[PDB]
Amino acid sequence: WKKQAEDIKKIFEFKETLGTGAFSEVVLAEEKATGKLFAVKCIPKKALKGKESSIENEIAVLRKIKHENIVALEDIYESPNHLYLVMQLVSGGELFDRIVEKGFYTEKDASTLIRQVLDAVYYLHRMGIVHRDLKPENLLYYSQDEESKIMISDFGLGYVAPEVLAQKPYSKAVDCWSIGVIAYILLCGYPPFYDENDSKLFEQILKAEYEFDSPYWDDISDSAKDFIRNLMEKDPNKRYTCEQAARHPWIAGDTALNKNIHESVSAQIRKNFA
Ligand SMILES: CC(C)(C#N)c1cc(Nc2nc(N3CCC[C@H](N)C3)ncc2C(N)=O)cc(C(C)(C)C#N)c1
Repeated sequence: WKKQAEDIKKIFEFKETLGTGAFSEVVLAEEKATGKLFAVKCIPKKALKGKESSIENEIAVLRKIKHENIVALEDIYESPNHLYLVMQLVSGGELFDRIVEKGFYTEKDASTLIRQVLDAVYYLHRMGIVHRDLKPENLLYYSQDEESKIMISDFGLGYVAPEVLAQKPYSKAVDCWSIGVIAYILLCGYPPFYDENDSKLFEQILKAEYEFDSPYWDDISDSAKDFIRNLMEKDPNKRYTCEQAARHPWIAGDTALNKNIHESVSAQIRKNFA
């Protein structure tokens, strides 16, 4: 299943870095043989020492599975000192850019986005993967047009749950908290927790102290607010799972409103982010 290369440069031309992690880099790559573009995750094998077999066994499982809302793992190359995970290039645009660029945006649009993220994350959880880094930056559109699906663009083999901040044991439920935070930002354009003081911010997240403040939340449905409260729940035992959230009427039913909330959401995205 793993392709072997003496030098990955025999296969790919590397262009700009898309993301930099701890001993992982995602780079735009062109396959020299075809001209096709990919996002290639470059990993030094020395960084995997003691878990190489385990990580490869997991990649071997995921290479065979495509989820509509997750970057496909297209190929794996092994060089003498690196692994290269050849991923689908998700080229349709960034999440916040799209919302700002739209002239018209409703709760139904936000619900549609969250439904896709719930589907993707439910699947990762079934496979034993806790994403741990769900945030707008990891969500990209497949295509530039208005019907494009959203995709989780990257995953590991302010948005962090209170139990993680409390250095307590944590589970897949941390992802459900993060999805609630994303839903919050999608309906008002600003984060639910922020303070210039990190200590105050830490305490607000630990206590799950947030509000649906006026005027930004006045024309948002009770159903949306209930949906968010069930995910942004301090107690991971009480917190909705992805499965429970997918059954809530705001996702599965017809309670998401049809009001154009673009003006306020786009103004707040512009004002609250760089
Ligand atoms: C080259 C371009 C214009 C296209 N086509 C483009 C493609 C992507 N694509 C990906 N970006 C990432 N990362 C960046 C986001 C956070 C994540 N942790 C790592 N990882 C995987 C993919 C993928 N699967 O395509 C990203 C950007 C930029 C950098 C502008 C953004 N955002 C630009």
